[PDB]
Amino acid sequence: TTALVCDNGSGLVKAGFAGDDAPRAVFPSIVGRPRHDSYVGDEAQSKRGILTLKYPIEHGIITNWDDMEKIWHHTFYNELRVAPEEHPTLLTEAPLNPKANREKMTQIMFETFNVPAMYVAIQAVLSLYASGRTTGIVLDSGDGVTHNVPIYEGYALPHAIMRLDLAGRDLTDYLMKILTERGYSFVTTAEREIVRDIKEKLCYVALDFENEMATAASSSSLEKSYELPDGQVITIGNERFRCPETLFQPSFIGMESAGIHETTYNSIMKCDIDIRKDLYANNVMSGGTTMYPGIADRMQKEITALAPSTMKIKIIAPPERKYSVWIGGSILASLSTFQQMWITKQEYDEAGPSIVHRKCF
Amino acid sequence: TTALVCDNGSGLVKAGFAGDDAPRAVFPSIVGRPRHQGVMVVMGQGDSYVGDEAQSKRGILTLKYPIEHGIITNWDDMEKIWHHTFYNELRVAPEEHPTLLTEAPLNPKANREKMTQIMFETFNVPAMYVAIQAVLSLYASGRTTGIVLDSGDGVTHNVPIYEGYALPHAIMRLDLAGRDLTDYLMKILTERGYSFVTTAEREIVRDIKEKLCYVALDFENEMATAASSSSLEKSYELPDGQVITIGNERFRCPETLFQPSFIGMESAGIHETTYNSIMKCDIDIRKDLYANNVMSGGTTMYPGIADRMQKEITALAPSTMKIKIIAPPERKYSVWIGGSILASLSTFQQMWITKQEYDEAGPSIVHRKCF
Ligand SMILES: Nc1ncnc2c1ncn2[C@@H]1O[C@H](COP(=O)(O)OP(=O)(O)OP(=O)(O)O)[C@@H](O)[C@H]1O
Ligand SMILES: Nc1ncnc2c1ncn2[C@@H]1O[C@H](COP(=O)(O)OP(=O)(O)OP(=O)(O)O)[C@@H](O)[C@H]1O
Ligand SMILES: C/C1=C/C(=O)O[C@@H]2C[C@@H](CC[C@H](C)/C=C\C=C\CC1)O[C@@](O)([C@@H]1CSC(=O)N1)C2
Ligand SMILES: C/C1=C/C(=O)O[C@@H]2C[C@@H](CC[C@H](C)/C=C\C=C\CC1)O[C@@](O)([C@@H]1CSC(=O)N1)C2
Ligand SMILES: [Ca+2]
Ligand SMILES: [Ca+2]
Ligand SMILES: [Ca+2]
Ligand SMILES: [Ca+2]
Ligand SMILES: [Cl-]
Ligand SMILES: [Cl-]
Ligand SMILES: [Cl-]
Repeated sequence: TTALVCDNGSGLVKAGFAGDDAPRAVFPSIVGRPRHDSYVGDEAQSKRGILTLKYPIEHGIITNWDDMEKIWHHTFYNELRVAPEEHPTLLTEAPLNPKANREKMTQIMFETFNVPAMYVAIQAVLSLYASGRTTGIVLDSGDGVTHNVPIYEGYALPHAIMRLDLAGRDLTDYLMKILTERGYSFVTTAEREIVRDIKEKLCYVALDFENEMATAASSSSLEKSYELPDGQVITIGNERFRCPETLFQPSFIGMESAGIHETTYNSIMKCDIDIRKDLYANNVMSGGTTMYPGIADRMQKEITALAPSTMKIKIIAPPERKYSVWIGGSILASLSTFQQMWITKQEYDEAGPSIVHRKCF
Repeated sequence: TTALVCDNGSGLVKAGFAGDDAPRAVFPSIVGRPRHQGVMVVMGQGDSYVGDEAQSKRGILTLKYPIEHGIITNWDDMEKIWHHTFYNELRVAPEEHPTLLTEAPLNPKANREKMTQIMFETFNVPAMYVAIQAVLSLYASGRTTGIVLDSGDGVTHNVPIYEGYALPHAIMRLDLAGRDLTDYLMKILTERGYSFVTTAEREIVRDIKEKLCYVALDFENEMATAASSSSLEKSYELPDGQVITIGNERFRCPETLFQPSFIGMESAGIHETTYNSIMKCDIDIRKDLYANNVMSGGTTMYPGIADRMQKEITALAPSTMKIKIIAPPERKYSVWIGGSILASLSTFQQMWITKQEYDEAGPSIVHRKCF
């Protein structure tokens, strides 16, 4: 009688029962095995010394099915302590998940997990119903990828979704490399995890990258100190923003592509002139990486400089945009009319994978 | 490239091209099969006739309707109809156009499947979609929430739709429609000393029905005026050349939509069922339902029937509530129009159930629509 909501992402797996204000279980989307029968989640973490951690979900898409099965096995039985052949499951996916991909996912749930019924929703679309809209422009910047999904009354326009392969994780590797030069150690997978913390605690986006990269020399009351688990301390400079900035200047990491602000545009324009007014009016921030302070107003500015002088622009960055996707998953699956949207195990048996394709949401 | 919108009804088939304000083709849903001939010899099988082709030689051929009360009971004859609809009426190649098919509220899934299976197998349509008549009659009136009244020739469904979705449990199906009303006006005419009984005579009473008949507000306030004055009718010149006049009978006929007692039935009246529906719904929305009532169907074409409802229900529902009766002038084809609109829209491209899909999934796929 109680459905499940499992938002598996390149970095974190967000699980929980529908109708709950937040994901109950939240663990790393990793899977370890003897460095040469297989550990997973927060457990695998504590055995890094003798393991070889692999993220199954790569850039939002599933690339290692054998390990995903284990993540889901662990997600049901260990993390949630529940019976899969007893609960309707809602799984999220990434914009443009290749048909084949999704077809597989559906099969595994039935064939190998016996889900009574299930459904697959688009991460992006969900964050939107979580913000409270059916039409808009979503920005999903997490660990794996960063997408911009434009949605007209519930339907995301595939012809205009932009995929920026830089995100949260990538930002850490950069935060690292800019701390080796300002004199400091850091370089192993284990250490990588501490950068991720500084990156999550200090770093912030700035309005004027230059009127802030100048204050660097002058004052100094713009930075702070970080007490690492080693007891040793560190002082951080311009890095506090020369890091998230990348999101806007994918040059510091080489990359190539346009900044998140630009693509957010380069997408809106790939849409039909009619909806545009609403798409600029409803810009939704979603995903962990969209947490750096100032990223809100920064975007705000940076794009109104692309947009027509005659057009309202509203950036929406909800406080819980960290678990945004999950929430909408929860909400949606608790909705009355969704009931008839699930895909029964029976319907599966007769029709097969494919059926999981036409949805509506 | 251009979608086909075919509305299959108990008595008439409305088929046309998307984007048109009216169905190009409208023929009767029947098939003629030269009397008896249920033995060997006289070989050749005599073949069958469909549509207008039929009638015009009916004398020596028995007619059967494939759609009974809105549901398809004879696939064989139906196929034929569809064939005729594409090649002989619309004059097109079913393999080149996507088709939108209408169904009756609560159409048996088995059917929908058979229906979808036949369209893809015996016709090779590039893609199709099945819509619920009522819903379309609603989309065409310009709403996504309200209660629709579909009184056609073989059925009078009463469907409550909210935001584009029909509410199953809250649907009333009244096995009483136009065809019935005809048989009746035909009975009370031999009560005023007359004839008419051959299937060919039925067709004229139907003409007499659609021409004079009307629905008076208060029944026993007009019936009186019947015995009093006489300025309540007129006369009609049939082929016979002769002439007939019908007092009382003009309204005493459609009054069955309200007083099913008149022919037995024993089912509450259309005005009643309409209530019993709004009731079975969720109290939170009954408000939005009473203001969005929609008349749709050939039988909803009587003059005055509009206001007879305005009255007949206000009397049954909470005084504290504005009621609205929306009876568009086209309700005669409304079902189609809605579908025509539908088929001709961007957001719909997704909705079509392409063959490629049917090819890998089968009938079972024509169930996930959400409109
Ligand atoms: N408060 C914060 N400030 C900045 N970055 C944060 C914060 N909290 C989490 N993050 C970052 O956002 C990234 C994570 O997001 P999310 O939880 O959005 O990823 P997923 O959903 O796990 O992955 P994907 O987005 O690739 O599908 C993390 O890798 C982390 O570096
Ligand atoms: N102007 C009119 N006045 C009265 N009755 C009419 C009028 N026009 C049509 N009808 C009656 O309504 C019936 C037709 O409706 P419709 O076109 O509603 O039927 P269908 O769609 O053919 O059948 P069904 O809806 O029962 O499945 C006709 O067969 C006729 O008896
Ligand atoms: C609180 C937390 C959050 C999180 O998002 O973890 C994800 C998952 C994690 C898996 C690998 C590590 C060793 C194992 C366990 C980590 C546990 C908890 C870490 O790899 C990330 O760290 C990467 C690396 S660098 C970055 O930017 N993302 C993001
Ligand atoms: C103008 C017209 C309208 C119509 O709706 O016809 C439909 C179809 C028709 C088919 C049978 C007849 C003999 C053959 C051809 C008729 C052609 C046109 C008839 O049988 C109905 O008449 C019956 C009889 S009485 C009634 O209520 N339905 C409804
Ligand atoms: Ca995510
Ligand atoms: Ca947890
Ligand atoms: Ca779409
Ligand atoms: Ca009809
Ligand atoms: Cl990596
Ligand atoms: Cl708001
Ligand atoms: Cl009959």
